[PDB]
Amino acid sequence: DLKLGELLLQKGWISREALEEALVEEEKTGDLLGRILVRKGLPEEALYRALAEQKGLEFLESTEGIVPDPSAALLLLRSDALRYGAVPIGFQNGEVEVVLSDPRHKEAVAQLLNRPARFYLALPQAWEELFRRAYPQ
Ligand SMILES: Nc1nc2c(ncn2[C@@H]2O[C@@H]3COP(=O)(O)O[C@H]4[C@@H](O)[C@H](n5cnc6c(=O)[nH]c(N)nc65)O[C@@H]4COP(=O)(O)O[C@H]3[C@H]2O)c(=O)[nH]1
Repeated sequence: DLKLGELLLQKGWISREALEEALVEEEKTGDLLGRILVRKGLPEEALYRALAEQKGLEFLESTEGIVPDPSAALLLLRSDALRYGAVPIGFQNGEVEVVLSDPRHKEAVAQLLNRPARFYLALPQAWEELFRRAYPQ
């Protein structure tokens, strides 16, 4: 398994000098690497695509075509969907389909769901739009 920086290098979306500059700053700041890379010019979608591939998630280019299944939304309390950044949207072959806001949460969510699941990753704005449609307040 590759680290995020190596992944982006392999995909040609950052240079080695950009990575080394980010990693030297990270050693001096503690900030998340992806956050530093984006601040320095990496497209945020480049970040999420690499983060998706790293955690074995399907990157969702859009959430606009998704009609959330109310049955699937019941599998998580709204407050949990929010804090875990997970939207269950439907079912496929006996697995629940779940759209995450942060790939670092995949394991915490998968353990909670305790059932076969298919995980997707969406950009922040797209995720929030999907969450509000799935969990009206
Ligand atoms: N939602 C979100 N998740 C993010 C972001 N940036 C990184 N991550 C994810 O969070 C984990 C922790 O990243 P880190 O704190 O910067 O800690 C990283 C970083 O300090 C460092 N390092 C990361 N990439 C490289 C690299 O390419 N070369 C070298 N020498 N060190 C690296 O290794 C540690 C673990 O790397 P990873 O396996 O890739 O594990 C990463 C990665 O899966 C972000 O901006 N948003």
